[PDB]
Amino acid sequence: GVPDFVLLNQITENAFIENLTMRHKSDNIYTYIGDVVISTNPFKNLNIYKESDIKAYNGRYKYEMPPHMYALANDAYRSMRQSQENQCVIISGESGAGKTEASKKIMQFLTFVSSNQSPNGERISKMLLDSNPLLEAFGNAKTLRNDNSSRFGKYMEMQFNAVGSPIGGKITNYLLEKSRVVGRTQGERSFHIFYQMLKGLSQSKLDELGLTPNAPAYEYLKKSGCFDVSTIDDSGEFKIIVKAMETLGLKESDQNSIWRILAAILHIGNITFAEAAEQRTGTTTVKVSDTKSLAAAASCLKTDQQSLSIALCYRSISTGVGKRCEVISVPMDCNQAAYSRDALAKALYERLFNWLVSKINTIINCTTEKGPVIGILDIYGFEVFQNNSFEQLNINFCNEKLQQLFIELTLKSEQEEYVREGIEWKNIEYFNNKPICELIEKKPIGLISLLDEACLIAKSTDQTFLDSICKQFEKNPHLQSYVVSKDRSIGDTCFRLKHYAGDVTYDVRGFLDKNKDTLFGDLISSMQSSSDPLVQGLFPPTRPEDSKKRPETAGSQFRNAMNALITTLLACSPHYVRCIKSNDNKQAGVIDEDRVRHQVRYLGLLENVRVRRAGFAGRIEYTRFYNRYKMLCKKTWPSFNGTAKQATELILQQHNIDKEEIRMGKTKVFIRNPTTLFYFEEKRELEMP
Repeated sequence: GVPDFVLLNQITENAFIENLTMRHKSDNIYTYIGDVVISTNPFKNLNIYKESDIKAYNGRYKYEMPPHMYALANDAYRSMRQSQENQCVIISGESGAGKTEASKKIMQFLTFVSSNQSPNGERISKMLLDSNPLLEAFGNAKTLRNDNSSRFGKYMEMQFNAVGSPIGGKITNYLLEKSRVVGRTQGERSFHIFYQMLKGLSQSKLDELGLTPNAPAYEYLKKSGCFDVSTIDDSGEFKIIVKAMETLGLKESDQNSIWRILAAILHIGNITFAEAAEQRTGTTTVKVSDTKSLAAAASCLKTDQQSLSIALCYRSISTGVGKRCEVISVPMDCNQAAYSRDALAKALYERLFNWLVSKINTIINCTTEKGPVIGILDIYGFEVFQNNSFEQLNINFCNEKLQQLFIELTLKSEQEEYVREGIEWKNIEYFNNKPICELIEKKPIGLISLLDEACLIAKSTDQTFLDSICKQFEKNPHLQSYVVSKDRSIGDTCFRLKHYAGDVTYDVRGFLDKNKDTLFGDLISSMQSSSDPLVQGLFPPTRPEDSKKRPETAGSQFRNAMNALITTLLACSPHYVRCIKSNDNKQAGVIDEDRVRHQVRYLGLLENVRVRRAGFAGRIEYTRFYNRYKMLCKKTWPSFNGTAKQATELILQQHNIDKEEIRMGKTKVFIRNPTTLFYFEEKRELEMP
């Protein structure tokens, strides 16, 4: 027979893939690895999602029913039930590849288990389940790796009601990709809202916003050079977004309100410059002859057109116990001018979206009870191109922290729990804990510590900055380039950064202005002092979960954002969920060998199969091995003491077997070579006829 996976006729790497393929090819999605979930997203309806199935995975164990509930939860999720404490789940995988449908499993599992009666429960649950595709039409954009690419960090939180159902949850994001608005690769496309909005709204609505049916005319859409996409037809897709607008609770009144922000931005975006070499010598200034663009920019803000340009493009400070008189002038280069221009254009919309989703919950979130919180992680995925750059580093950097997370959990915090119980365990080949990859970019003498430092040294452009890396490193382990590693594939200006997976080379175009992020309190304060129910509203009640002190470069602000992600994950009891994509054609039956094999490769899962386990040939569990050879051993009956370490010893000591002949960890039994299985079968034969 040999069902499932842990009974393969030939326990090898090749057979593992062939089986896993046959599994997914036969509607067997969920798969286990020691005690970790591995699922996929069909992106459509399969006949395995009903009340019967959900009710089935509750009050049982893993070795009783097919893969879905993974006992690790039933144990851990119950381990804290002794302490009535809260949990948190983390999900990783390709961008927009159901991290939307992976959470669905958690929710569908959460309900019923948490619950029922209340007519105002299952009904409002519908609008909540439709909240996923809701937010995937506004903030999401397109990527060459995925179409439904979410463009905002999200750490959801699940609370509960007195009846059982949930009450609500909060949302938190970080950084937000904000270099796509001005720069991107050919073929790709910027945010959806800018294009889907055009091919839809009545021409009458466009003219009111001072718009013309022609992207090239603007700047926001000209910085790229592309306008029409071959695959997308926003003219028809627009009706799908509008159906989501009114259905939830975003009336045209609220819509126009939101558009008044973009209406301004589109009036501010037109502000382009014709390299003004005004200064006889000093530094080329920035002149705006076509003032109606800069005028319309302030018309929406209803601020002094003149003073605005004199108080932003020009920096000013005096000081003396009071708070200065702003007027003195500092015209600067185009790059810094464009930098300041964008710097505001991004953060202005970032705060809004995060405050918008909170107001979306105004007609959803409850405020009756306060209790435990089950968190769900969801962040941008590890994207892969045949040509990387800076914007990739930030995304790839998260994975370096994500791998550190697991090693901190499935290799450190968990191993310490083994010995805390006092059960047989010995440190089996522990591959580098890679804290070097963390120290290489945190404490003094580190990448971002050497990078962000260069971001401020404006006189250190890109070529000089490069030299501050090759010398600082290319000696420390786990980092190569052209010089040391004589490989022509690496340019003299580029370098070779080794992740925990493969190899990646980066360019340098725009590094500084894109990375600096430095946002002083000159572009921020302007809007705050404006007169509009939204302009100041986008800047919500001061200090939301982030106060301390305000005036300081954003270079450190973003550093705090990532630190707020790690510290809160260390001291807790996370849960692991990792998904794999079937194919890039959304086909139900087609398996791309190379692509799938690569995913299993660069994620280092089969290595855990040899580490998390221990590493050898034929493998079997303890839990699953138990309910199979029960009537073949002595003192291994329900009268067991409970102590595994003492139970396993009782299993072998009564049949006279040497200690070192076997190896016992926490889970999974380990007997080297097949012949030894015959040695066991025979040892039992010549002790009692």
